Amino acid sequence: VCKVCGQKAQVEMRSRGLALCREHYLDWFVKETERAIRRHRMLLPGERVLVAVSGGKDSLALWDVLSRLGYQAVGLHIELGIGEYSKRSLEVTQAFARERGLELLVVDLKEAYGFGVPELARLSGRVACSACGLSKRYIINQVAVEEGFRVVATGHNLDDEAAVLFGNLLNPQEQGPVLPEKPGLAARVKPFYRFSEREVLSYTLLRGIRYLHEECPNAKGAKSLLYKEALNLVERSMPGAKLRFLDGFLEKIVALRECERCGYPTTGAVCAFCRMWDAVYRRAKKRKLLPEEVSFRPRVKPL
Amino acid sequence: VCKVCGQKAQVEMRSRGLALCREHYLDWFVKETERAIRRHRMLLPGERVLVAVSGGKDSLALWDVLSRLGYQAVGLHIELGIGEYSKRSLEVTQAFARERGLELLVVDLKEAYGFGVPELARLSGRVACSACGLSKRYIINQVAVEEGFRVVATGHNLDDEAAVLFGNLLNPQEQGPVLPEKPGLAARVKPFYRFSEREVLSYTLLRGIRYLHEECPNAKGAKSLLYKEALNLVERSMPGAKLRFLDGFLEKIVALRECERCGYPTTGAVCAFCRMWDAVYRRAKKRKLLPEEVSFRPRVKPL
Ligand SMILES: Nc1ncnc2c1ncn2[C@@H]1O[C@H](COP(=O)(O)OP(=O)(O)NP(=O)(O)O)[C@@H](O)[C@H]1O
Ligand SMILES: Nc1ncnc2c1ncn2[C@@H]1O[C@H](COP(=O)(O)OP(=O)(O)NP(=O)(O)O)[C@@H](O)[C@H]1O
Ligand code: SF4
Ligand code: SF4
Ligand SMILES: [Zn+2]
Ligand SMILES: [Zn+2]
Ligand SMILES: [Zn+2]
Ligand SMILES: [Zn+2]
Repeated sequence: VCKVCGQKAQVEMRSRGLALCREHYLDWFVKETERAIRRHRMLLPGERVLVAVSGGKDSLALWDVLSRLGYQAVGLHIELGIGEYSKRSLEVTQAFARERGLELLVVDLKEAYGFGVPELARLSGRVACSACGLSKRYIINQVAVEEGFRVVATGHNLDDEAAVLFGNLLNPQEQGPVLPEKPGLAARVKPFYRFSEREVLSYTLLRGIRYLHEECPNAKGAKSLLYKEALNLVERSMPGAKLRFLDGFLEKIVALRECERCGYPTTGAVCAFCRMWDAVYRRAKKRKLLPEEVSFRPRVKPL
Repeated sequence: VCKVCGQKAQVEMRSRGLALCREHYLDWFVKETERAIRRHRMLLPGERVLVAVSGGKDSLALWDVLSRLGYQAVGLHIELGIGEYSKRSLEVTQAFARERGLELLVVDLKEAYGFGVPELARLSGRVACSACGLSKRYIINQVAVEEGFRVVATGHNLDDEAAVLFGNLLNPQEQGPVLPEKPGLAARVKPFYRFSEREVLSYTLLRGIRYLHEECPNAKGAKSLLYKEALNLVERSMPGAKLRFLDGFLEKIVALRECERCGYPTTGAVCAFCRMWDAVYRRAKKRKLLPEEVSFRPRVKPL
C-alpha cells in the first residue's frame, strides 16, 4: 500500500522499499528533487535557471518540477534539423511552454549555422552524435552565458549517469551531478541524477505531461542503450544496483585558454566547436555549398 | 586466415584482432599462459603446484597446460557430495588424471566431515554457495600447506574476474591474479585470468579434453551468471570490453591471528570454517544426527 496514506499504491520502487499512490508519488518526486538541489547546492531559491529541454520525458519533467519549486526556469530548446523528428520535438516543447506560460528560447541549428546535424555529420567526418553533442553543449553554454544565467539544468537521470560511468570503465578510449561555474562557463546541474529512468517516466505520465515518445535515429547513442540494457538486466534481479553503483563511485575519490576564435574556454588554440564549424564551412565551399567569401563568425563571449 | 601460417583459421578472437588455426591456437594459448606466469612471477620453472581441479573446462585445461609447461602439477579435487553431479565430476577428473599419469588428490566432504554441501547448507543457515565456497578455499589451502606446496593454481578466467569486479561495484554488500604466500597461507595464482571463457573452452575442445558439461544446481552462482550476461552483452558489440574493464582496474591503485581451533590465519578468535563446522555439528547433535560426545577435530596446522 501507499506508505504515506495507506491507500492503493500506483508506483512501486523496490530499490528504495517504497510504494506510493499517484498523488504522493508526484509529491515525493518533487520533494526529493529539492532534497537533491539543497544537498548539493545546485540552485539558490527562486534563481533564474536555464533548463535544457529537448521535448523528451526527462527535461520536460525537470522543467515542470523546477517551476513548481518556484525557480525562474527558462527553457532552451535546440532544433537539430533531423527531419520530421526535430520538427515534432520542437512542437511538443513549444506546446508545453505555451500551456504553462513558461519562457522558451529556441536555437535552430540550420538557421544559425546553415547545416543541420545530418549534413554536419557528412561534412565534419565525425559521427553524427559527436558533432551533435558538441554543438548542444556549446550552444547551451553560450546561450546561458550570453543571457546572464549562472546555472544550467539538464535532465540526465540515474540510468544515464550509470551508463556513462559503466562506459568509461569498459571503454576509456571513447560527469558528476554538479559542475561549478567558471569564467565563460556556466554551472551545470543534474537534479534528476538519482531518479531511475522508469521513475522519471512515471512522474511524467502521472503528471499528464506530453513528451516526444519516439527517439532520434541515433548513431552512437546506441552505445548508451547497450550500457543501459546491461545495467538494467542486473537491476531487474537486484534492485538498487544502479544506485549502489553510482553512489559508490561518487562517494569515492587543468589549464584553460580562451578560444582565439570565439573567446570561450578551451584547452587548445581554437575550441573544438569553432574548429568543427570552420572545417565544415571550409569543406562546404569546396563542394561548393557556400560562397567563397563567406566566413563562419561565431558569437564572441562577453564582457 | 591464420595469422601464423596463412591457412584456414579455426578460432577468431576479435578482441585481440587475432585469428588462428587449430594447431597454432593451442600453441598460442600455451605460450600466452607462460607469458602470464612469467610476467607476474606466478611460478618457478618446474615447481610443484597444487592445481584445484573441479572437472570443468577451465581447471582441467589449466592442469593440461601447466603439465605441458613442465610444472609438477598435482591436482586436488574436492567432492562436494552434491548428488550424482559431484559423482560424475569426480569421475571425469579421475579419468583425466589416469589417462595422463598425473597425481590426483581427493577430499570427500561427506567422508571427512560427515556432511555434503546440501546438508551443510541446511545446518549452517548460510546459502549453499557460502558454506561450499568457504569449505573449498579452506580445504584447498589446508591441503596445500599440509603437503608442502608453496602455490595453488585455480582456473578462474577473464569472465570470472570481470564478473567479480562488476559485482563488487554494483554490490559492495555481498581478487587479483596473484596472492602472495604467508604463514599458514599458500600462494594463489590465476594463470587464465586474461583468457575469456570462450577462449578457454576453445582450447579444451580443440585439445579433446573431456570435462563435466553440466553445471551444479547453483544457488548464488546465479549471480555471477547475471554479471557475465551483462558483460558479454557489451562484449558482443564491443570486443575487448572485459579486458579493458579488468586491465583498467588492475593497472590502477591487516592483522591476522592464528585460529585457536585449527591454527590457520583468521581475523577473529576462531576462523569462519571452524565456526561453521562447529555450529553444524552442534546443530546436528540437537537433531540429533551426531552422537553427543562427538567433537569436530580440525587438522591443526604445521609445523
Ligand atoms: N535538442 C536539445 N535541445 C535542448 N536540450 C537538449 C537537447 N537534447 C538534449 N538536451 C538536454 O540534454 C539532456 C540529455 O539528453 P539525452 O542525451 O536525450 O538523454 P535523455 O534523458 O534520453 N533525453 P530527455 O528525455 O529529453 O532528457 C536532456 O535532458 C536535455 O536536458
Ligand atoms: N570441487 C572443486 N574441487 C576442486 N577445485 C575446485 C572445485 N570447484 C572449483 N574449484 C576451483 O575453483 C575454480 C573456480 O571454479 P568455479 O567457481 O567453478 O568457476 P568455473 O570457471 O565455472 N569452473 P571450472 O570450469 O571448473 O574451472 C575452478 O577453476 C577450480 O580451479
Ligand atoms: S541521438 Fe546522436 S544524433 Fe540524435 S540527437 Fe542524440 S546525439 Fe544528436
Ligand atoms: S554452485 Fe554454489 S554450490 Fe554448487 S558448487 Fe559452486 S558454489 Fe558450491
Ligand atoms: Zn498515498
Ligand atoms: Zn571557439
Ligand atoms: Zn596456423
Ligand atoms: Zn579454524
